[PDB]
Amino acid sequence: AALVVDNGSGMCKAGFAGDDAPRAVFPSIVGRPRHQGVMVGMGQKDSYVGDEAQSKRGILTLKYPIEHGIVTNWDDMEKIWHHTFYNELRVAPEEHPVLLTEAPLSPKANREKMTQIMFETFNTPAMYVAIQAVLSLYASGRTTGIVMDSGDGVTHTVPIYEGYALPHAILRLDLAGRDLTDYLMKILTERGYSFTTTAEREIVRDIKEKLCYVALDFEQEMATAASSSSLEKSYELPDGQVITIGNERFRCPEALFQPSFLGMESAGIHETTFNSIMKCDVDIRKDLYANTVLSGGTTMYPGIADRMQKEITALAPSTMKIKIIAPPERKYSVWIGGSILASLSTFQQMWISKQEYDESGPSIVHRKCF
Amino acid sequence: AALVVDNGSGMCKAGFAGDDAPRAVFPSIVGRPRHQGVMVGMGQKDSYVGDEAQSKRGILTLKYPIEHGIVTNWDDMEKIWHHTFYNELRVAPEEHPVLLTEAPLSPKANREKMTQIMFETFNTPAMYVAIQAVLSLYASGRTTGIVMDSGDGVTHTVPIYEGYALPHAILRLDLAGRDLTDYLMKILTERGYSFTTTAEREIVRDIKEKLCYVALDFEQEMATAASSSSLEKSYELPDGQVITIGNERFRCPEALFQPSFLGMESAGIHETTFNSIMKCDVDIRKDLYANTVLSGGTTMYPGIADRMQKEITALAPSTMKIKIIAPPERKYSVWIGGSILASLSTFQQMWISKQEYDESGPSIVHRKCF
Amino acid sequence: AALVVDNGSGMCKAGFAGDDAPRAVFPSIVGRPRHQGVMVGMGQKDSYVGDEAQSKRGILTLKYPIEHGIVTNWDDMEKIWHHTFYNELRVAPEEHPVLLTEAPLSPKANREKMTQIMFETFNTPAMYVAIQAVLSLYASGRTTGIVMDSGDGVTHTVPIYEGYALPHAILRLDLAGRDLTDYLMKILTERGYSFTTTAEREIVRDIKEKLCYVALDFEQEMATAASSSSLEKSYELPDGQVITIGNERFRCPEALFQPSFLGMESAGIHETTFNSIMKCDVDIRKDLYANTVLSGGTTMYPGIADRMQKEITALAPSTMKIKIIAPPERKYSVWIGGSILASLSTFQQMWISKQEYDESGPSIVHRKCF
Amino acid sequence: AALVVDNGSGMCKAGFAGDDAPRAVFPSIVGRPRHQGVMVGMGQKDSYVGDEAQSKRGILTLKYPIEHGIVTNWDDMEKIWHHTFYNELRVAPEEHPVLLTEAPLSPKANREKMTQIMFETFNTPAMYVAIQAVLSLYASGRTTGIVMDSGDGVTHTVPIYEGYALPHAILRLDLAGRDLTDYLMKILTERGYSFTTTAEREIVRDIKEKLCYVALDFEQEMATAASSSSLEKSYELPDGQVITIGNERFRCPEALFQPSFLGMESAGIHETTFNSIMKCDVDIRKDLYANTVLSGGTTMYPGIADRMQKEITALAPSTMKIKIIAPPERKYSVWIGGSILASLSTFQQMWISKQEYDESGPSIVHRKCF
Amino acid sequence: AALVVDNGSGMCKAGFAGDDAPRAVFPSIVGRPRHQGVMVGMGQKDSYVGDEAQSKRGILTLKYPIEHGIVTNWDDMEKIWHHTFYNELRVAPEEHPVLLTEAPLSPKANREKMTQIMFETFNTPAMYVAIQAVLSLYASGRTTGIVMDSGDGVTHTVPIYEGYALPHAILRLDLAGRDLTDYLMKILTERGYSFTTTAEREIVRDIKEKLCYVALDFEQEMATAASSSSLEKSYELPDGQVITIGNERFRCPEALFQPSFLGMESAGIHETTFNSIMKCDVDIRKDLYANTVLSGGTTMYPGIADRMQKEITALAPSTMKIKIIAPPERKYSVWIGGSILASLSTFQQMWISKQEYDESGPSIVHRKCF
Ligand SMILES: Nc1ncnc2c1ncn2[C@@H]1O[C@H](COP(=O)(O)OP(=O)(O)O)[C@@H](O)[C@H]1O
Ligand SMILES: Nc1ncnc2c1ncn2[C@@H]1O[C@H](COP(=O)(O)OP(=O)(O)O)[C@@H](O)[C@H]1O
Ligand SMILES: Nc1ncnc2c1ncn2[C@@H]1O[C@H](COP(=O)(O)OP(=O)(O)O)[C@@H](O)[C@H]1O
Ligand SMILES: Nc1ncnc2c1ncn2[C@@H]1O[C@H](COP(=O)(O)OP(=O)(O)O)[C@@H](O)[C@H]1O
Ligand SMILES: Nc1ncnc2c1ncn2[C@@H]1O[C@H](COP(=O)(O)OP(=O)(O)O)[C@@H](O)[C@H]1O
Ligand SMILES: [Mg+2]
Ligand SMILES: [Mg+2]
Ligand SMILES: [Mg+2]
Ligand SMILES: [Mg+2]
Ligand SMILES: [Mg+2]
Repeated sequence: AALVVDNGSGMCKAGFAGDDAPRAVFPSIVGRPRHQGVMVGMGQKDSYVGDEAQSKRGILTLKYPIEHGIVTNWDDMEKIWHHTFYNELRVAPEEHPVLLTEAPLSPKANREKMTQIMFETFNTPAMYVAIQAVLSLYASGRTTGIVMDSGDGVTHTVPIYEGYALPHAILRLDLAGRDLTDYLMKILTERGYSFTTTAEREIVRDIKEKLCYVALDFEQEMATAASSSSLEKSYELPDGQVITIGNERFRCPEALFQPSFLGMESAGIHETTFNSIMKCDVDIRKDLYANTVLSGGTTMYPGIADRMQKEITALAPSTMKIKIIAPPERKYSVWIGGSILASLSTFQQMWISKQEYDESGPSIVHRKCF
Repeated sequence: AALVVDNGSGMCKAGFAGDDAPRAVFPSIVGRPRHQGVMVGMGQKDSYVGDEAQSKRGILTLKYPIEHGIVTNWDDMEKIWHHTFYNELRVAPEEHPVLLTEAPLSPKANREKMTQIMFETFNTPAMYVAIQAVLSLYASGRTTGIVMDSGDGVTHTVPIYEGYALPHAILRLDLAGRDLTDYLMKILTERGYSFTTTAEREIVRDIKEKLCYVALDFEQEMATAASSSSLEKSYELPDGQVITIGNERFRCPEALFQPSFLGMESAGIHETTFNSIMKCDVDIRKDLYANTVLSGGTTMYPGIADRMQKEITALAPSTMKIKIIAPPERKYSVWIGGSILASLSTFQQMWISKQEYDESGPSIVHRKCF
Repeated sequence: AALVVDNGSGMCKAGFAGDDAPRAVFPSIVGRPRHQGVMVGMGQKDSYVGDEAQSKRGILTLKYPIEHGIVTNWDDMEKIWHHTFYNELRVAPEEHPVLLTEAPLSPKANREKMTQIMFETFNTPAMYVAIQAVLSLYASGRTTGIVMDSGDGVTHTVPIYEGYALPHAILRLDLAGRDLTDYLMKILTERGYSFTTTAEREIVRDIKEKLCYVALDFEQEMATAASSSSLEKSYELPDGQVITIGNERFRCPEALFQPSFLGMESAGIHETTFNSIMKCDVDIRKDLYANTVLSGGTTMYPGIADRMQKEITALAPSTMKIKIIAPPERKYSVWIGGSILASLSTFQQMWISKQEYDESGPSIVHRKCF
Repeated sequence: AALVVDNGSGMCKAGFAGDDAPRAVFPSIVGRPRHQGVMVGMGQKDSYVGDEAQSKRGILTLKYPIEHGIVTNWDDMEKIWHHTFYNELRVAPEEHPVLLTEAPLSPKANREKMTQIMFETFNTPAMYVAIQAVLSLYASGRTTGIVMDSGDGVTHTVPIYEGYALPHAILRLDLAGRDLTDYLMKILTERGYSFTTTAEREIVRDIKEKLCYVALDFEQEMATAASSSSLEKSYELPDGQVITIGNERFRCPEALFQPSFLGMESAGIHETTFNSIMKCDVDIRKDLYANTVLSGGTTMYPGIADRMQKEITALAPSTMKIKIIAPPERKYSVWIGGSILASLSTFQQMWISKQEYDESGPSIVHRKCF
Repeated sequence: AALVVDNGSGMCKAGFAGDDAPRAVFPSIVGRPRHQGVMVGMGQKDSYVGDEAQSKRGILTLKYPIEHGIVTNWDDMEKIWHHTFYNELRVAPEEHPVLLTEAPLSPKANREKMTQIMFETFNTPAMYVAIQAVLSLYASGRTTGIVMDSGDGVTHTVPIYEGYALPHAILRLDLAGRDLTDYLMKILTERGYSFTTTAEREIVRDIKEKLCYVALDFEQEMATAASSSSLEKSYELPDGQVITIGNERFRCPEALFQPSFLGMESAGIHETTFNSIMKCDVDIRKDLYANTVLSGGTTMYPGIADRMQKEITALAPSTMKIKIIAPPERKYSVWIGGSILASLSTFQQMWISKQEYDESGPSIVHRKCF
């Protein structure tokens, strides 16, 4: 069987081709102790990865090796891949081909380093690197649609028509889940709550995933939150302290549609999707309007599909049928797509084997790369 | 039964001899993908022909193998004939004789290549190549008349008297439907509408076929369009956008009567018909005036028969009876004529069989050729 | 009943003996197609005769089998006789005796070929060949007179006295209707009108028969035409074009009296008649002067009898009574005479039967031949 | 000195009497701009004449004021005469008598308009209009011969004997160089070459003058061209494109001997010359056979004298000596003859002066007119 | 003196007629603050134009009022014209006539709005709107040539012959400098460089103008860049960071010759120029080949003239002399031409005065408009 590994900026999803869900989903973090050990006989490791770093985060500094979809620390990336293969999946990487994923418009050194590490450090027999938007389209059983994938690092709108990608129409919004976490940390100071460490950043991400939602009309929701108090929710911190948040619940996700809240000049995700559709030929825009596919963890806010539908309907001509496809499993769509791709009989010929890599080099790794 | 195939520059009309209408009418286009395919398992063919190329035109480059009645790409012409025989008519070309059509004054290599392809690629038992104007005269049940056939590539005026052709009086105007489509594309830029790709050219051809008409008096119509706004019509693009056109509606067909709008030096279709009549003997001009037969898709503009009548009446002596015959089925007249010709008992002896072609060669294909 | 057939260079007049007018009068022409037929199922014959050749003359080359009274094409002459017997009179030539006509001083091979064709091709029971001038004298009920017969091919003056012909006084002027048609074609170029084809020659003959007349005094008429414009007439061509002719109207017939207009050296018809009278014995000239009989289509110009009277009065002694007999039916006089001759009880013994022709041969055909 | 101006349908030849060659030979064309001028300060004239119209023909519509020897536009004819006098010869027309030329059997309004324009627009002191065939006979130093002059507009056969013209034997064939140019344009479409504009007509005329020739035996030459490829020649178009022509080289001039190629009913130039000789008296035919003089630019095809000799020898009795006189300067024979005529002391009394024209009018201009 | 204002999509060039260079050349941008001002007493304007917007671009959003040659914001266009007249030229627009420029095939509402604004907002006495290609031809001292003008918005090929425009042969390529800037931004992400804001777009345009060049052979240059490292150049960002670019230097301008790099279907600038030449009459193509004039800032890449020469030589017949005219001042050619045009004595009559505009309206503004 083949291994499917979706490495995002925030979470790593690993599993076996043919399955319907990732077997191992864990934070893509490396934690290192920031205090001196004083007790003899303690199994104090030098670093912690994933959930073990998340459970000991009180005495650790946590670092993401991937930032804005770009690997900034390849040693920590190798640590995370080692943890994936040996601790999470508990398999030998030299026995299975590995399907990895990457975002469009990424540096070529990224894919080249991934291939070099997979072939020289883990000694995988075969290997492939697929584009995440194409996999998200595989997961929904479509060959036409514009995929809006927003994870932890970056957001991308990729239009595909009848299996053909339109790379000139691909748009990138450098704003995703981690920026929303930082913005929530910033606006929680207005209520006197102070989160500053990396562990507190993990706490704020938990708050965001539990309590934040997308308002259908932002100004009406602001007026509602200012008038009464029915939007206030409570959250218990790990030390038993209880915080209460009101309009922040919908002010954090609103930065997805108004990036000026983050001091950014770019347009929201709705205008990004619309502009990506408008860069395509006039004859495919109608099919793209009816197949707008949401993907990633940042699209999991309650009410984001309705808000997206409303905004794109406001931007598009009135005769177009705007249809936002937001499946309940869209947090794993990429991985699911990868699974579907790695189980196709037609795909079993596109693996880059180790012999081809030894005889050609890093130039052969760019297969269906856009 | 015999197969009747009218191959024009724009449309292919195919059917069986004895029928009253073509069974398969489709655009004479070949579409090829201009983007890279990124999805595995998609039935991405190398090329598309006819309506399948028209439905996928968003990701295709469209090419006409025939330009100005001249085949510029014989491989694409064979693709179109294959699509005609196997996908549209769904017959075996080695079982039926084939009646093909050609315009007068065409290169002889055209007919020779057509015969070679029909006898060596499709292995047709018998084959004939008829002149399109004679077929258009068959369709109207006449033996005397001047046929003005204007399709997509070229316009021809062919006078025939009592079944005798006057080849010295045949006139050719290198201006037809595709030139009018290009001119409409050009003059739509005056309103800020930009159509540049081949798919947008198909869109503009649709606009032309739906909204354009021939003004009886051009300057009066221009004054009317400049004064009020009752001539303005709206058209919805495939992406839901709505464009509005005014005088363009009658400025595009006006190039048929004033080719100087296209930068051409030739005379209009009315003066071409009149000059073709005036090259004939004085004793047949009266019968030619009363039997001016319009044929082809470019004669399907509303008001072209009345304008033609008015112009030729202005050119001819006042005692002559100008009568423009414009049947409602004149878009298929050629094909209909071919049908009538291929069902005649007197014609069943004019088929060029494969034995005659093998024993003689390309010299035998010129039968009743003018 | 007997058949009377007057074969002239221009017209064939056929009918039954005893009638007062020819039943079938048609042009003595054979038309052959000069273009290629392109339509299947058309009744395109190989040749056309008479009025059917005249109606289709736009696509035909027209040929007269008789030129200057001499048959130049005996196959076309047989075609014309076949058309006469089967299409015009609609009789069986093997049931009726045939009275044919010939001009005086004609080659003997002409009469011999006529007899051979009538007896071997049409199998007529009896046959006779009469002289046209004697028949013209029969038509006027006279036995004395000088007949001036001018048809399409040749003009002849034949004096007859008390039923006796004076063959030594017979004069021939090789100038008749067809020469006048050619001269009218030539002088119409002075006004910019161009007639060149055989069909246009038929048009010019129609113009001549409708508009030309004989001026009583030629120089006075020329001065009148040069001064004012009251002599100008208009004529509508078959294609609706209108031409205007002035002095040509009387310049074309003037060549009958001044053959030098045609580059001919001979004398006019008046001097020819006078010289023919002066070759006769002095005792019969007075009776010849009073019985000058005009005959043929070329004597049908308005004012030719008055001009003839004036000229012959100027040539003859002042005591002679010049009387020009010009009956209104003199275009058919020959035929009428033939009718009268074929209904005489005294003539029913002069028929050359087929038995006499088989037992004697071509030598018996010269009966009353001069 | 006197001015000699030969105005043909195609070329104007102007010079001074006494010279041996025309000083100014230029195309008889008027060119008018068919596009709008967009640059300020350009010397954009309203019309161009002659070689200046030929050099700017890319942006001009070219018109011949003379068509088939008939002036269809007298304003353009005056433009051409003005260009002749002031730009080409650079003389004052009010100081020299002018000898003009005309074809036989031309409308009288032509000569009258020429005289009116020469006396009222250019104020010439004296003026004469000579027949072109008589001048061509002057150029060869003969008083007996049949001149076959074929230029751009019309062909004429004029027999002259001992200085006497036989106007009744003059024949006109409405087929010359321009018809051959149009026929070459038509038959070049069989090889896919398309020439349609007036500038392209000038290009085709250049092709005809460079590459066309008369085949001695037409069917043998057709067989030779069909078998091998030694008759193929190449020609470089003004834009650098190279066309190749084969049998067309001798199929275009063959229309001079087989006018049915042009859909014409008339006989070839050989049969026209023979028929013109046969209309003359029997005593001068022997001298006419030995003095057949070719004249004009259309007689400049290589091999036309030999073909003419062969055809007329086939038509004439075997005891006659057929001699075709084709001098190498026969393109200018008319002009040369005019020069010789305008330098004769006996001719200095035949000038029509302006006083005679004022006292008599247009009636005096017909001097030796036939 | 007259004012000459060349308003392009990217730069505005303003000056006085008679000068040899524009006095004021500044970016055609309007910048608006995207942050809130917090300091009292700061001269914080509402908007910035030109160089003042370029110097403060760190806190501004920059907008081009012209996009693809089409004015999308007329208020910002008026702001730019006001900045031109009062801040750059420092003149009163009500004292000088203004010569403006426009691209061919532009919407008529563009010229009408320009005239309305110049006559009602700035109250100019006279005004004219010239075509930019004609001005570029004025600047080179020619009346014949095909101008290929590529600026920031659109590329146009306009052939002119002897001062006559051939509007039917004008071609438009919707691809110019701004598309190349966007493509450079896109391909700089392959090296990990991220430029997303409008200020960063200005930075990338600076990089393009400093480091990009046209490779003579693209594949050989790609092989050279892949092998060694001699093509790598460095560029210092405004914050002191240094980026290094290699093949991008010639991959960005290569989109001018291979628009498929941008996902466009159109042909390159070389094929566009060749097709524009081939739409002209055959007689002017030779002069157009020798006078191909480059114009605009997008033609300022090193090596574009040699590449253009090579490509057009490959497309044209081998006997043609391809000559690319690329003067060193071709970035201002249009303006220079305008200067030359506004100083001509012949032009001082083509100004549209305010009285004519008040008495006629927007219909009079179309003078020499094509
Ligand atoms: N229910 C939820 N609501 C809002 N955001 C969520 C939810 N679940 C996950 N996220 C956010 O999704 C982001 C990463 O999700 P994922 O699609 O795995 O991204 P990546 O592929 O970059 O790892 C995180 O920033 C996380 O905060
Ligand atoms: N209703 C219509 N009005 C105007 N033009 C039409 C109409 N229908 C078809 N056409 C034009 O007719 C042209 C081709 O018609 P057709 O006679 O099939 O030509 P061909 O024989 O060359 O294929 C096309 O350019 C199309 O735009
Ligand atoms: N009304 C008329 N006026 C002048 N000529 C006429 C008239 N009718 C007939 N003709 C001429 O008479 C000629 C032939 O008449 P016809 O006596 O039948 O001759 P033929 O006996 O040779 O056939 C024709 O050339 C025709 O032009
Ligand atoms: N060398 C040549 N071969 C064939 N045709 C020629 C040649 N030179 C000239 N011509 C033809 O001669 C014609 C006109 O010649 P010219 O005698 O000047 O006629 P015109 O007197 O009517 O001007 C033109 O149509 C031209 O094509
Ligand atoms: N040296 C250079 N090399 C390449 N491109 C240049 C250079 N200088 C200017 N440009 C480009 O030219 C474009 C605009 O130039 P210009 O001719 O002024 O256009 P416009 O007339 O539309 O303002 C800009 O996109 C700019 O990037
Ligand atoms: Mg992801
Ligand atoms: Mg057709
Ligand atoms: Mg008779
Ligand atoms: Mg001549
Ligand atoms: Mg510009």
